[PDB]
Amino acid sequence: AIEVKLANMEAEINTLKSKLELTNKLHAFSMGKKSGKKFFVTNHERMPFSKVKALCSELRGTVAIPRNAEENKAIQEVAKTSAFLGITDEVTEGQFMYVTGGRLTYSNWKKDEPNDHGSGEDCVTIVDNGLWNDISCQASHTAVCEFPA
Amino acid sequence: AIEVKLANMEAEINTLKSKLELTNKLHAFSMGKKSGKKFFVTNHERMPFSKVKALCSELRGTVAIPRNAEENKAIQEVAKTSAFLGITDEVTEGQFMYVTGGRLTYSNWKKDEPNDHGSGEDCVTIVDNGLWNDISCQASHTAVCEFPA
Amino acid sequence: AIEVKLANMEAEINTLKSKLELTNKLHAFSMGKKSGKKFFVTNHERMPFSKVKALCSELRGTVAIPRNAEENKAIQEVAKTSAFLGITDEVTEGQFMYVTGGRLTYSNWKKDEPNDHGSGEDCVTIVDNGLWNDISCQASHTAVCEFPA
Ligand SMILES: [Ho]
Ligand SMILES: [Ho]
Ligand SMILES: [Ho]
Repeated sequence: AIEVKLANMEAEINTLKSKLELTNKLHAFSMGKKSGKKFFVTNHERMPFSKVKALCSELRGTVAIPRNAEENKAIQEVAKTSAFLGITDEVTEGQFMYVTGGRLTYSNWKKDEPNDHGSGEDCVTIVDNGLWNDISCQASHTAVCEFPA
Repeated sequence: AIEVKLANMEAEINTLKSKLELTNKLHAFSMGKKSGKKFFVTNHERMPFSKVKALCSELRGTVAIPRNAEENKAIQEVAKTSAFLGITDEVTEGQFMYVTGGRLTYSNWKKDEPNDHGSGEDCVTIVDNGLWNDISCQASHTAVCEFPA
Repeated sequence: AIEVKLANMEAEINTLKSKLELTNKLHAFSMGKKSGKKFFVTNHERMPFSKVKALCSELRGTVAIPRNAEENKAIQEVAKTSAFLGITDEVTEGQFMYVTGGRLTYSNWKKDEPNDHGSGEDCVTIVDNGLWNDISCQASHTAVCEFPA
């Protein structure tokens, strides 16, 4: 009778775990997650970069960062407007790094990797046409978070 | 007479430097360091991840991190029980990084790189069988430090 | 008359932008910047590493770091004396990392990558002959900053 309940409750807990796993899978699917690929989500709210970082962190994802043409288009389609990307040149001007670390392996600048020569535009936004431009991290742009494949 | 002592004391200092260098070499050998390879050491104490990091840092090493099968086995043999590895997904859930930076180049997960979907298991322990599993950084596991080749 | 001034002032602002762009280009040229390559600059002042980092950061550059023989020689020629490089082993003894992150891809040590075994020499200086040696970050050496290609 003692271990009986513990057994029923343990199995009970397992069924809840299974239900939640499905809920998460279906949610991701509904959010447009492509099989075996990272996906992007937005609440369409515009805010300063620091807030975007905090929000994506709270959701256990990270600020969206395109690493190839496919992802650049995907983020573009989700944002629908100017949105911050997870890259900055806050530390070394003209040398953008992912917020999670490292030099860019892919980019889509309007021209070349931008050195602002002192004006302080250290964040990056992707515009309606998919191109990237440096901008002030204090400006308010659309928050787009990414989640793992 | 003036430079005479300075000369004798300087040479004296050099002999001590040489003795200590040998002491360090012999110690490493006794600790199981393989020729030209990094080595792992433990005091068999179990503690939270933050404490393991602080301790390995104090010893001027770092938390053990396997980068290939050989090292995974080596750490396993030294720990003899569950031990923390120098990798976490504290920052980006499901995307483990070395505490010293960078994405994993080698792993030995029970299944796939674990996304805890919110339960907060952001550290990693290697178990008796060599497999890796995410776990709470607050849990107490064996402290294993690594030193350079 | 209303938009007339705004137009003249906007164009006015554009001419100033163009003038400043040329000033910056000519300055870089005069500072010895080679076509399409990063360049190094110094004020010949000797100071602790923390101050060098702060100063290069204020100039929106970063502490000089040679990534190949060419750059090693270039920095050497600019410094003319012992100077700090943008690399340290403050975190993991014997494993030097760029201050901007990552393991070394090029080095020119007097011998091998130095493990100080506890004496705390965690910074790096390039000497008159181009060779590298670990040294105390508290010592005062020549400040050399680098700017992007
Ligand atoms: Ho920037
Ligand atoms: Ho995690
Ligand atoms: Ho060091």
